[PDB]
This record gives sequence, C-alpha cells and structure tokens, in this order.
Amino acid sequence: MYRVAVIPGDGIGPEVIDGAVRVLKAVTGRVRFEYYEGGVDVFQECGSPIREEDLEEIRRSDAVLFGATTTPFDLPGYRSLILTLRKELGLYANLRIIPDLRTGREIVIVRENSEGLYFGIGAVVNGRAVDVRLITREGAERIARFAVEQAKARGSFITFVHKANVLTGDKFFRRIVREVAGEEGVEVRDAIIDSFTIKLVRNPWEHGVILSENLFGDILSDLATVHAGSIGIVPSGNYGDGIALFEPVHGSAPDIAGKGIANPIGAILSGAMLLDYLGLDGSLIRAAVRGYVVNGELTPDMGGRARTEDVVRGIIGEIEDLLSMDEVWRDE
Amino acid sequence: MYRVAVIPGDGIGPEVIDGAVRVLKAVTGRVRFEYYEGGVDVFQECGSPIREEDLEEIRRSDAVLFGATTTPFDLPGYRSLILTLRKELGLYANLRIIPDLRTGREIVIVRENSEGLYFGIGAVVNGRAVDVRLITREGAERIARFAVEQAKARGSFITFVHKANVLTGDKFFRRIVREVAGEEGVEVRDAIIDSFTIKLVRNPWEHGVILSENLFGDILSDLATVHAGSIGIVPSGNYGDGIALFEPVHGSAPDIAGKGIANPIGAILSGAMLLDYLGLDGSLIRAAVRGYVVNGELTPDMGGRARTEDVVRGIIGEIEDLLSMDEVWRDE
Amino acid sequence: MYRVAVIPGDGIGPEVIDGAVRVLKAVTGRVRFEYYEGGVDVFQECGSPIREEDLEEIRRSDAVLFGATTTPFDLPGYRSLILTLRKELGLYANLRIIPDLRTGREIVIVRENSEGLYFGIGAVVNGRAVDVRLITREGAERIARFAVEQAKARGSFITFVHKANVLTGDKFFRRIVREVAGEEGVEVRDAIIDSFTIKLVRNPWEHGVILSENLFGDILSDLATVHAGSIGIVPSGNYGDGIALFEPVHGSAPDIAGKGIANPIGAILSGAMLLDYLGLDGSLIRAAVRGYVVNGELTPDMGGRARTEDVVRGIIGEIEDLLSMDEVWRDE
Amino acid sequence: MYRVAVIPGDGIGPEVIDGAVRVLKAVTGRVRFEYYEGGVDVFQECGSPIREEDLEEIRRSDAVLFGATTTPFDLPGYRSLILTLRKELGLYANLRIIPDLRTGREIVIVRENSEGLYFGIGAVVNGRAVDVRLITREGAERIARFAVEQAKARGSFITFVHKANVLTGDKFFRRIVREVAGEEGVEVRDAIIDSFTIKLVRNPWEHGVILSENLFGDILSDLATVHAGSIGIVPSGNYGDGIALFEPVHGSAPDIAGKGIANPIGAILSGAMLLDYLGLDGSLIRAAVRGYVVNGELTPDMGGRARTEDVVRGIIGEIEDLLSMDEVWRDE
Ligand code: NA
Ligand code: NA
Ligand code: NA
Ligand code: NA
Repeated sequence: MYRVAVIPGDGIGPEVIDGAVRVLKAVTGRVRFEYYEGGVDVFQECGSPIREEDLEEIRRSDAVLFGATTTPFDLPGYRSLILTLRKELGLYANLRIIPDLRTGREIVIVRENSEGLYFGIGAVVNGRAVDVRLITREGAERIARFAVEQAKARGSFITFVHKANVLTGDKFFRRIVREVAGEEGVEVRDAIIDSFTIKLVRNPWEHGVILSENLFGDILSDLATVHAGSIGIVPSGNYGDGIALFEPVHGSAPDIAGKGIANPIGAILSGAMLLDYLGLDGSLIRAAVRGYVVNGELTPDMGGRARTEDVVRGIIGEIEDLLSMDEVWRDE
Repeated sequence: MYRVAVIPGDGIGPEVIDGAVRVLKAVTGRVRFEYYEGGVDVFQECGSPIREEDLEEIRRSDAVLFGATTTPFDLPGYRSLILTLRKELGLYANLRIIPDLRTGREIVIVRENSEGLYFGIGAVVNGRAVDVRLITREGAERIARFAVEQAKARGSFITFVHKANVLTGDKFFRRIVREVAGEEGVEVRDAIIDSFTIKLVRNPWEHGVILSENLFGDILSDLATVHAGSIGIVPSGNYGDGIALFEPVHGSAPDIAGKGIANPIGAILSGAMLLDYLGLDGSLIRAAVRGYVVNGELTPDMGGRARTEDVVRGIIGEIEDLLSMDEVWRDE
Repeated sequence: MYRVAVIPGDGIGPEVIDGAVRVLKAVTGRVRFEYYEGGVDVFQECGSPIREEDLEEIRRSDAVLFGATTTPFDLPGYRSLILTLRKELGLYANLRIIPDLRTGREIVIVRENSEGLYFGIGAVVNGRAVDVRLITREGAERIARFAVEQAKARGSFITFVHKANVLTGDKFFRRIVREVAGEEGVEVRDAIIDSFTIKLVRNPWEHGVILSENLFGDILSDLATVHAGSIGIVPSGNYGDGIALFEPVHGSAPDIAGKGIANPIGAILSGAMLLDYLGLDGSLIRAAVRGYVVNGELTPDMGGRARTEDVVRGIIGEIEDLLSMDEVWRDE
Repeated sequence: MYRVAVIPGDGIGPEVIDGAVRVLKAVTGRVRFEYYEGGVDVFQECGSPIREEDLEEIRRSDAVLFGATTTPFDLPGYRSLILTLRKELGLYANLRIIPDLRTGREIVIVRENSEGLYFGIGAVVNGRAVDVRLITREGAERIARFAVEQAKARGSFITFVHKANVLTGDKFFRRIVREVAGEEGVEVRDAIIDSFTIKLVRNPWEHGVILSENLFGDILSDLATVHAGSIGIVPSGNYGDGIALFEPVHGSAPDIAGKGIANPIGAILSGAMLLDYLGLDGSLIRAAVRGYVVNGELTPDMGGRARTEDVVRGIIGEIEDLLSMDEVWRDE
C-alpha cells in the first residue's frame, strides 16, 4: 500500500480534491488516503498553519495531494501553508504542466521553489540599491539531476532557458546542466529567454523538459498558460528527496467556493502526476480526461455550464469504460 | 535646416535606408542628410568601426539614421558599430515600437541600452558563482524622466514591468519611476513580469509606455514581436542627451542583400520616429504605410512577392496623394 | 568526574601537553583524561586527520586539551587537524590571552574562528575583483553573547574594535553587541581599529574583553603578542555550544622537538583556562606560574637555559607549596 | 618659478604654515607663494568650503601647501575642506612619513585616499548586513605605479601589506603590484597585515615603501606613529596626476590656537616633501631639523617648553649655517 497524505485546504480546494481522490480510487486500490487540516483556522488554534504531529505523519507518507490555501494579506505570525510544506518537506523543485487536452501534448516547465537554488541579499542605502545572488555547484547539480531524470523518464530532452549572456550564475548553471545531462546521455538545448518567449508562444509543444532558474522560469511557467483555456486545468508537482507534493496551480478561489462550478481538471491531473510518481497508471487519468473533453460539457471557466460533479462523474465514467475494455487498455 | 547623419551600414542596411531617406524627402524639405561609412571595412583601414572625425560630425548632427551592421563572431580588436555609437553618443535609452499596421495601434517598450542603468559584476570561483547588480537614483531618474516625457508626449501613461518581488533594484527603480511620474502628472501602472507576459500576448495594444529594466524589458521587447508579421516592420530609437539614433530592429541580413526583397517598413517607420523627434510630420509616414498595406503587395517576409522598390514607391505614392489633398491632411 | 579529551598532536605538542596534564593533575583529582591520535599519520591510515569514532568520543567529553599539529603545505585530501576539530565541534569563538607574567594582568582578545560569523565570496573576472561579505543577526548575537558572558565572568567590560566607519557589517555587529551587552548590564566601549592599535601598544592591559570580527581581530590578537616575551607563553580557548578546546597559540615547532627546550607555559596556561571553563581552580595554576617566574629559570625562547622539565617541575612545586599553605590558599 | 598655493586653514594651521613657508624661503628663492582661504567661514559666504575661482587657480599651481582645517560635527551642506581638495584635485594617493628625528630613518606608508581604489556598497536589511567591495586593474595599476616610482626615487623597495589570505581584492592588488614593480625592476616583499604589525612595532625602520589598501593601510599609518614622540612631527603628501598637496597629519587643534605652542615640525617636514616633489633641496630642511633637535628645546607636545617661534627660528638658523658652509653642503 502506498500512503498518500491529503491536504484539501480552503475554498475550492476541498471541492477539487474530492474529485481528484475519487478519480484516483477509480483507477487503483493500491493507494489509501489520510486527511489533514491546515490553514488560518489551524494557525489560530496552534500558532502554525499545520500541526507539528501532522507534519510528522506527512513526512512519512509516500506522496502528498494538496488542494489550495487562502493566505491573508497580513495576519501577524502567519506563514502560507503551501510555503511551509515546501520548506518543511524540502521540496526544492517545481514542475508545472500546461496540457493540450485535445491531443495530449504538453509544456513541461521545471524551476526551483523559493530559495531552492539561489541565495543572497537585496538592499537600499538611499541613492543606491544592490542585489547579490549566489548559486553553488551542489544546488545546481541537484535541480539539474531532477530535470535530467524527468527528461529520461519522458524519453525526452532538456531545453535550458536562461540569461547567461548577462548573468554569470546562469552561465554557471548552464555548464552544470550540460555536465549532468552529458553523464546521463540526455540532450540539452539552450536558449536565451528573450527569444525563447517567441518560440513558447508560436511552437509551445516541442521543447521537452524546460529548465530555468525561477527568476526567468516563473516567467515561462506563466507565459505557457496562454495555451490553456483556463488556469483551472493546470497541474503541478513539488519534488524533494524521497517525497513529492502534487497540487493544482489554481488557488483557493473563495468567491466561488460552494457554487459547484470549480474546474476539477487541474487537481485530477495533479493526481495523475501523483500516480506516475508512485509508478502507477497516471496515463489512464489523462486518457480519460481527453476522452471526456471531446464532447463533454465543461465548467464555466472553460465556457461551458457543467457543474464540478458533472465533470468528475464524466471522467470516472471514461476510466470505468477503459478499465472494462480489456483488449484496448492492457496492463503496464 | 535640421542636419541628419546617415549611417547605412552593411547588407540590407543601405537598401532599406535608401527607402527611408527617400520617404523622408517626400514629406519634408526641412532636413538635409550627410552620409558616413562604418563597419568592418572602416575597422580594417583605421582600427575602429567608425572614424573619429566622422564621430565628431555625427555628435553635432540633430539626429542619426542608422541601417544595420554585420558584426563578425570574432574579429580581434573589433567592436560592433551600433554598440560603439550607443556608447560614444551616450544613448542610454532604447524605445522599440511594435506597430499594428492595419490600425495604427502600437506596443511601446522602453528599456536602457547596455550599461545604461545597472552595473556590477559576475564571476565564478568554482563551486560557486555570484552576480552583483547596482542601480543608482541618478540612473533610475534619467530613464524614468525619459519614459515619463514619452508618455506625456503620447497623451499616455506608463506600465512599469518588473520583478520587485524578488529584486530590490527593481523595487528601488519602481519607487523612482512613481516619484518622477507623480511630479509630471503621469499615471503609473506596475506589474510583475511573470503575469504581465500573459497580458502582452492577449491584450497587447493597451499598455501605454511600457518601461522595464533591460534584464526583463528585453524579454518584453522580443515577446511583443509575436504581434508583428515580420521583424522587418519594427522600428526603434536610441535616445541620449541632445541627440538620438533611429534604426530598424532587424539586422544586416547579408544572405538576402542584393536580392531586392528586404522589407523597408522598419527603416521607414524609424524615419517616422526621427521626424517626430525633430518636431516634424512623422504621422504622415505612418498614415501612408497604413494606406499602402490595405491592398498593397508586401515583401516575402510578409507573405507577398513585392520587391523593396515596389513598397518604397507605393508608400511615397500615398504620401504624395495625402499632400495633394489639402482638405484631408492639414498642417500641424 | 569531568572527562577531558587530550589530543597531543606532533612535534612539541606532546612535550608541552605532558607538562600541562601533569600540572592539571597536581591541582585537581576531579578530572580524568583520555588520549587521542590525530594528524598526518592518522590521515594516511584512514583518509581523515582524526578517526570518526574518536571524534564521537571527543564530542561527549567535557573539555578538550590540544597541543599542536603539523600541517603540510600540500598533502592532497588532507585538512588541518585543528581546523577539522573547530568545524566538527562547532567551535565558533576563539579567545586568546596575552599574559603579563610579572603581574597577572592580561590582554583578552575574542574573535570568531573561520566562518564563524561572516560569509560570502571573492572572485576575479580579470580587470576586476570583488569581495562580498555577509553577516546575520543570529551569528552576531551568538558571538556577542559569548563575549558578554566572558566580560560578566571577569567582572569586566567589552571593548568592541571595528571599522564601522567603512564597513556596514561592522556597524551592524557593533549595534548587536551594544544590544546584547545592554540586556546583561555589561559596559561596551567601542573603537576604530586604526587608532586602537596605538592604545594596544601603549596601554595594553586595561581594555577588558576585546571583541572584534576576525578580519581586524586577528590583527589585534597578533599585535597584542608584542607584550609577550615569547609566543610560547600564550594560551587560547576555542568555544562552542557545550564544549571547548584549549590549546597554546604556538605551533608544533618540529625543528626543536626532542631537544627538551619547548616552552610549556602556553600549554599549562591553556590548562588553566580549561579548569576555569569547568568551574575548577585555574587561578592556582596562574599564581604558581607567576611564582615560578619571579626567580625561576626559563626556556631559551625567553632568554634562559632551562629545559622544559625544569619549568614543569618548578611550576608543580609552586602548586604543591600553595596547596600546603592552608591559611594562604583557601577553598573557592 | 614654481608656483605654490598656500591654504593655511584654521586653528594652528596658520601658525605652523607660517613656519613652513619661512623655512621654504630660507632654502630657496625658486618658489613663490599665493594664499587662499577655505573652511567654514568661506562656506557661510559662498556655499562651498572653497571658492570655485580659487580652486581654478589652485589646479594650475605646481604644488599645494595645506595647514589644517576644523570640520564641524554637523553643519548642513558643509563638506570638509581637505576632503574637497583631495576630490577636486584628483589626489588619489596619500604618503605618510613617520620620521626618526635622531637619525633620519623613516617609516613610509602609502595608501589610497577615500574612494581612490575600491568601490561598492554596504547595507543592512535587518537581520542581515552586506558589504561589497570592488577593485579594478586600472585603479590598482595607478596606485602601484605611484608606490613603485616612490620606491625607485628612494633607491628602495616595496613592502606590500594585505589580507590576500581572506580578501580576493587584496590578492588581485598584490598581483598587479608585483607586475608593475617587475616591469620597473623594483623589489616587492609582501606580508599579511596580522603578523606585519609585530614587525612594524619591533623593527619599524627597514620596510622601504609600505603599500597597503587603506582598509588595512590606515591601520598601519596610525600604528607607525607609536615611533613618533608626537603626532605634531609627522608630514604627509597627497598625490594626483600633475599636482600634489602637502600637509601635516595633525589637525587644527583649535584649543591651543594662539598659545604659541603648536609643533611646527610636521608642517615644516611637509614643506620638505613639497621641495622634493619639485626637484628642490628638501634634504636641507631635514638635516636642519635633525640638527636643531640634537640640543634644541622642543614644544610641549614633545616634553619641552619652547614656543613655536623658538623652533622655527632654530631650524632656519641651522639652514643658514649649512648654506654658509660651502664645503659641507655642496649643490645637487
Ligand atoms: Na495552487
Ligand atoms: Na537593427
Ligand atoms: Na597552536
Ligand atoms: Na592634518
């Protein structure tokens, strides 16, 4: 049995996570789930967004499935639940996928999470400001090895996007990426971000595993969303040494919570990434989504008038149908 | 008389600049032109891409019209002609325009030229790399005042795009921009580059004067070109204290030089920026271009089979036609 | 029983440490000693200057008494034994004492050990070099609290020596020292190093606990030795959280090893610091040294022709004599 | 005729400068003097410590003789007169001499003046502070060439004192000093400041031309004064491209102004440096001072009860006596 920690969060988080968990249960009985509370209410009651004993159980889980959390502008002493989990679980890498639901093409963008690669300081001393940024071989290797394993797993290659023409840290990172990839027999292409943005708009689907330090990579990960009809479809993973946390890119959207119209696709595809991470059949979820959207009604963020449940049921129906066609969907 | 220094350059530079100069002569007799050589051939013969006595005459001119220059990968001692001119003439600001030729809408992107705003160092000391970047109030004010005057002139506003969330230099620059704009009664909007990229793809034409330090602004200035059918239409200006140099964004394209198919629109619209800069009727050039492209055949980079001359003549024809319609195109 | 780990080292280290241990045994039976090997010979046989199992026993000891170690110019893979121990035991503070043996006056100089306070990088990128240095509140507080406890223990005060006029890190450190001292009711004087050097030459004995970051403090700790007849008298301590290592400032002096002329005073006074650290009667050692030097013959580094043993015996004789005078040397 | 600009300053400045000028007039008629006002009174009357028209005349002079200036703790808008002159005249190098008046031995210490070599920033962003320091080849060469010419002129060598073991800027500077010296056939010794301080106390007179960046070199230049009976004897020069300003190290000492007890030796020896700088007979001044102090009464800062005038007259008497002994003091 794999043990998955479930952290629904706030607002639409619980709604979409219910859909994702129901989908996972429809594909495999090899996972069981334990649920945990986190957010402002937990902070009020214990001084931290998540309880220390819940964190300990989470650390020992095989994967985490996370919904979304509402973080107030200024609640003294409070720190974002997702930022806490990334820090406490050592989740140094973030992998975002923009899927083309019609075809199964994707844009894969790997960056470090906050403080996962660079450090240093910024300050004013009026009349002048300074920023210093430092990167090490050890930090560069760690994220390079991750992206390299991800490319290997996909039968793919790396597109390393950067500003090595201006920033020596980027030149350094590029060299390390090329070294690590070379060891593993994985092709590396590289590009200056400025011109690469044109390619990401015009030819998005053919860049393999995009890797960029987050100063530039977070630009790419947002720019790539122009190819999604809604942010509500977009999944992501947060990866560390021996554990990963999967979450939709969308937020807690408190203003539509309880309206039954949250897009569950992002959370459901995040579950598909979770299954892949555990060596299970994430592809069945993707094929089921693609099947559903051919003629299936979608939620209002995608221009349809489905309820969340209509989409969750319709996806589960596709999964069922595939699982029943023993000749068409064979094991492994 | 205004005195304009003309520096045709190499490859297609002379071809497109001939078109631009012919266009300028069609709108005004208040400018006369002096021509200057520059590039590799001048370097071979005198050790610098441009002669020191030619530079002196150029410094005293009212504006510079520049074509394009071929810069070899490694010619020991050689330094790019356009980089030399930016440096020697103190051209600290670059303003790029992506025009919508059907309508007259535009995307205006202001960044500093190389070393126009930030300084500091980058280095490796293996196992670690560092970058330090420094900005001052004086440098920030200078480019802010430029963008603010540009917004005032356009009856517009500034969209300041940045990474102030990560880089203190950007926070500092933002504050200075807001101060200078506030003094001049010019509205400032600001945006983090990551999300702004989505707006620049989806709603490009309604951002006023975009200002961004070049580390991010050069991303924007390339990304904005997705809205141009060809780079060959795109003009730019390089501005300093008391002189400016106008040039197409396109390069010297030596492989099509002499084929009579270079797009002259970028150079011609750069001439239109030059006329605006001198207080002359640049708008007549723009209206003439827009008129020509309604039904006019375009060069092969825009999917037509016109020669450069067909487009140059057709534009001049429009200018003539407008200048003859005394009721439709009145003075000032 | 207190448990002291003894690491004699090389050259004269074993010779002087024998004297120190014999002295400690003459004052107290409340300490027992365990001996450990370390240096090049241990490296040859196990790839590290000290065995990992010996380190583990050392970590659990109450104090460490260290002689001196010979570190070759370049022995690939080798790292100094004393540098290893400082690192592995987290010994962030170094306290050097220059004693006036005639009187019992002292110069006390506290600095951080390597990387105990500042970090950052230095690099060339030819034509330019850069150094970046970073200090944090947490690191500044830690060494400040140490020096403050040391001043309290001595019934003294802190002289904080710096270059706050030039380096912001020093200004920052000074402010933290003043805050911590203020909390504990300990007086802080401060001085720019440049002028302070004159006072340290002319009036050395009246500065209390001198505290300076090592960039300047290591200058002071060497300059202060002009008041010692020989480096061979000078003790020191290396302090961490819950353990400390005491060692003479002198080195392994392999060229006089076996000649029976090494000055044992530095090691013996380092033992006296060790006893103070454990709450035992270090003062008895100091009084015994002072008594011996009144008329006692000293080793050749101090202009006498005593052997090491003559001095060790003569000191132990003084200790014995004091311990026998129950009216003159009373408990506590 | 050489033209020397005289800037007496405040307090004891006028008193000691009168002595120096009288001494110069006693050795040569090849100099004439023009006097200029500067300080707080000039600031009150014109918004700058020195008048712009006086600065212009000063720039064209062959040398400057400067007394001392009183700089208030906080007079809004005011900037130190000597700091202004160093800046405005481009006086990048400072050479301090500690003389042994009994013998004619000296300690020569060369450092850059403020911002003469290093730049960069220091800042807090609370919880952390940073300092960045940058040096260039061009700045390093400039001061290296100065110290190298000074060593050549003295028939001497350079002792380069530094912290190259910790600071890469120092390592860089050391390499440049070694290169420049090597070209000119001048020996370079180098030393880490920490240990060098011991040598400067114990063996001060045998280090040739000491060169150190001011972060460390200003330590040395103060520490070296332990070998002077009073700061009042110590001269200095401030050197730039084509002009130099000579001044005593002592200050304006307003509390003894008008008491007739200011030591004129520092100013007089600064005049001797001025004459050397112009190719004139500074040595005659030094020999005359040394002669006077053999049995001559000195001012109260040196433990005598002479008035300033007694010392000025006694020195001039020695100069006269030497100039009359045509066999003992021959030309050149
Ligand atoms: Na999210
Ligand atoms: Na161009
Ligand atoms: Na030692
Ligand atoms: Na002075």
